[PDB]
Amino acid sequence: ADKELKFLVVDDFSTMRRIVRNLLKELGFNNVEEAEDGVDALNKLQAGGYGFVISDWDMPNMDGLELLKTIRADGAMSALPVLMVTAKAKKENIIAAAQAGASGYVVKPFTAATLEEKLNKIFEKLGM
Ligand SMILES: [Mn+2]
Repeated sequence: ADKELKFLVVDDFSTMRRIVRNLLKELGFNNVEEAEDGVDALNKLQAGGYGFVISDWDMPNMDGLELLKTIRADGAMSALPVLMVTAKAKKENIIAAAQAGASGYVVKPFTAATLEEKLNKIFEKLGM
């Protein structure tokens, strides 16, 4: 929490976005915006200031893999961390996300304790 980061939480289910935002609040991260799919996420990211993305995978309009690829291709935002979120209903194409440079993976639903452990692993390995 003594880390100043603006998060973007992306999920097409409003209920899950709110859960994740509230978990972040429990961890002391109070600057957290939501987006409902990858297209919406672009509009947020282009406004600037974001430091970490937590993105669902399967979404209407633009999915999380396409979002990840678009971020990684961007000359300013190419290193933005992206934690990919998958659901138990379907195992996603992890090989493609690994190829594209996902920062990590987590299966929803999860608690704040799990999220914290995941975030800290990413902070440590990327050096932020
Ligand atoms: Mn989804």
